Amino acid sequence: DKDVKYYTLEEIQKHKDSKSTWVILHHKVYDLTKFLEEHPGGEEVLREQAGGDATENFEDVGHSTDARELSKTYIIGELHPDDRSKIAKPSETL
Ligand code: HEM
Repeated sequence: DKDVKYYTLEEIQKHKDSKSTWVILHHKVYDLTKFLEEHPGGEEVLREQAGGDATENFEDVGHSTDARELSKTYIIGELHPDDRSKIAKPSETL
């Protein structure tokens, strides 16, 4: 796809603080900071795995599919292709 913006981990690593907490899931990054007081799970959970792969931490609670679609709302961009291939692959790979 075009237009969309591709972010890298090296960058996200920056916004790894409460002020700006990001999380990568399903080879896709989203805005957690905005979904800090929206997540029916809490904040610590997110922070716990802020600016880092939370595939397991995500699939652990087998996030409902409705979430995979809800995320769209709180979308931010995509995760660099060279980044995803940096840690095998966050959630699935095929
Ligand atoms: C790394 C990040 C995340 C972690 C670690 C996480 C963890 C969890 C956990 C453990 C639950 C259960 C309640 C709790 O103890 O918190 C839960 C539920 C839920 N989470 Fe997350 N979550 C994350 C990100 C997200 C995101 C981005 C969304 C939305 C896009 C989301 C949407 C939901 C919803 C809707 C529920 C209720 C599950 C149900 O469908 O029954 N979560 N989450």
